[PDB]
Formats: sequence, structure tokens, C-alpha cells
Amino acid sequence: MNIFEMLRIDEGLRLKIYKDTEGYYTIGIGHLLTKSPSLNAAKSELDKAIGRNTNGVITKDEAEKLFNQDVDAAVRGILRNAKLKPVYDSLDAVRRAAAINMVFQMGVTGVAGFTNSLRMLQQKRWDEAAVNLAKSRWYNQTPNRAKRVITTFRTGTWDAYK
Ligand SMILES: [Cl-]
Ligand SMILES: [Cl-]
Repeated sequence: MNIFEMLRIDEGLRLKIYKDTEGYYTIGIGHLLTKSPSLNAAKSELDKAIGRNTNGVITKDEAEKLFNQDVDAAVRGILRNAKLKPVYDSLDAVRRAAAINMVFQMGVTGVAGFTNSLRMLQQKRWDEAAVNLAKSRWYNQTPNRAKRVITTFRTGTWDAYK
């Protein structure tokens, strides 16, 4: 298992524009296009991302390419945030994937906001962090996913992804 497979499980794969859990326009493997309610705006952003007149539909290859770019950006975003880097650096490989998953879903900013959890993670207090991480909108809104990620931080294993 690895970050790619992990996120592909969590985000799924859709080749036509769709609405995410928050109702925003998305495509491919969790690639958010826009937060605007305008489908044209969405189509506009898609064509621009892909470099062609897509008409709201893309191929598998295209999705994967968006995905690579997006994983890359998440890691790099982490390494460039002063609150996150130190945390991430202190973690083992499985758990770094858990951090990346979170950033992929909610952004650097969003994750950098879990201050108390971050501290707990840095201190390697796994059970405690797990509890704090669950006291969040994130968990309340996407519980099955949140649970999978939280278990990953808790255990440093891939068992939640079987
Ligand atoms: Cl892009
Ligand atoms: Cl969920």
C-alpha cells in the first residue's frame, strides 16, 4: 500500500464532472475544480487544467495525471508549511501518508489548524491524538474516511485499508 492507492480508495475515480460531499465541482480522483456553484465555471476550470476543450469529460490517463500533480503539490505544500513540516518530519512512513491524505482532502491551511492534534502527533501520543482528531467537523462529516485515516495515525499500519 502507498499514498496513491490509499487516496484512490478514499476519493474514488470519476471521469465526468461531479459534486463532492460538500457539493463542489470535482473530477477524476478528488480533483476539486471550483467552489463556485457555476457548472460553466467548472467546465472552464477543467479545460484550463487539461489543456483542451473537454466538455466535462476526461480520460483515465488525464485523471491520473491530475492526481499525480495533486499528490505532489500536497507533499510539497506540507514541506513548505512551518507548522506542518516539523510534524511530518517526525513521523514514520505510514503515518506520513496519513498526513498527506488529510492535506489532500482539506488543504494545508485546514490541517495546519489542528494544532493540538499536531502536537500530540509530534509527541507520538497516538491514542490521544486519535481522540482529539475525532473532535472535528471533519470526522462528523466524513466519518468513514476520517476513521480510516485516524486508525492509520493511531497504529502506523495499513490495516484500515485492509
Ligand atoms: Cl491544475
Ligand atoms: Cl466518509
